[PDB]
Amino acid sequence: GSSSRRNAWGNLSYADLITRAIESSPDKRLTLSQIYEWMVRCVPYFKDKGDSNSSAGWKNSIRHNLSLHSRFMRVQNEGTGKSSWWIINPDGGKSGKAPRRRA
Repeated sequence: GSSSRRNAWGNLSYADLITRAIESSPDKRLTLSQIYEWMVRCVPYFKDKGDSNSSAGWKNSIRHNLSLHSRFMRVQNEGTGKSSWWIINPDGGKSGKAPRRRA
């Protein structure tokens, strides 16, 4: 039957795993590369996928999960680089591309 309770370590979904890494980060915004490593640090799933091609594999799927609802939001660099950071949307938090000060 359906799993009402799940192991919050191994039975995590892809979105959860991204979150796991992102929450274990400094500013909650990380590139997919740094999410990947931050994940491998604590994740059970991407340990295996860390060694295998499933890294540059399930990472492709992970981005689809970053398109779920509005559960995640994507942040760009303020200028110190031209790369994107990725976060789970808590409210806005990092204010990435969010016009707070319109004046």
